[PDB]
Amino acid sequence: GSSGSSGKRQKIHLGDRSQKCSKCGIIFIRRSTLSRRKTPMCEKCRKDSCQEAALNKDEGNESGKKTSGPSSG
Ligand SMILES: [Zn+2]
Repeated sequence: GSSGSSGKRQKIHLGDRSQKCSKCGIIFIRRSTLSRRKTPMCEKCRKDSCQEAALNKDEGNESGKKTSGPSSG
């Protein structure tokens, strides 16, 4: 550990995409998502979609978002 040449390796990009949530009001990065609600919700809130009615959670089903090409083999 020692002071060397001025910091060169810099990979800092702009930060606009960042959107302010409406439910909680946290700062997050809006990413590709299937338009469902007409409001800026952060990943955190999104999870609380309030859909899971039954106490159960998952009995052998891994919810996967649309991906390039179907799933076959
Ligand atoms: Zn939120």
